[PDB]
Amino acid sequence: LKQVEIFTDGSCLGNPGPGGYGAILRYRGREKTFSAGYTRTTNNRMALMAAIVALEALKEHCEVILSTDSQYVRQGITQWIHNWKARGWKTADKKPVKNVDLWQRLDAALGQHQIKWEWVHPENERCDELARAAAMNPTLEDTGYQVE
Repeated sequence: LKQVEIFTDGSCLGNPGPGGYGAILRYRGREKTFSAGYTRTTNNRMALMAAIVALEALKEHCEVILSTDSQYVRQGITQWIHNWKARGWKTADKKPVKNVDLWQRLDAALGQHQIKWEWVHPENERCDELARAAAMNPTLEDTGYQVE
């Protein structure tokens, strides 16, 4: 299957506050760029978005090496995402899980490809800049964010 590399990064001026994401999809040379800024969001939601958008842009089952420094994403993937699904997406108290709208989208995207996560670079530097640039020029509302 096609081999591709994805780089991502989220950024937020507050918690919550204006934020943005930056992601890069690379296929043997070619490179696709993604970024958007939201008026009020969190670094966590932006970190997920960056991964979600790049992955959903894929049009076939791919072998993906996904790089992200978000420890929030790292946890969900290596720990929470498993339990959540085995409970109809609910916390330990049968209560809804935060950012379920994004975690579900990320979970769906993961089921589409064979993902190898790199929890760690010149490539990620651009994403950081795209994300910061988006956070400084928000153009959309992050409806999925539940205030406070």
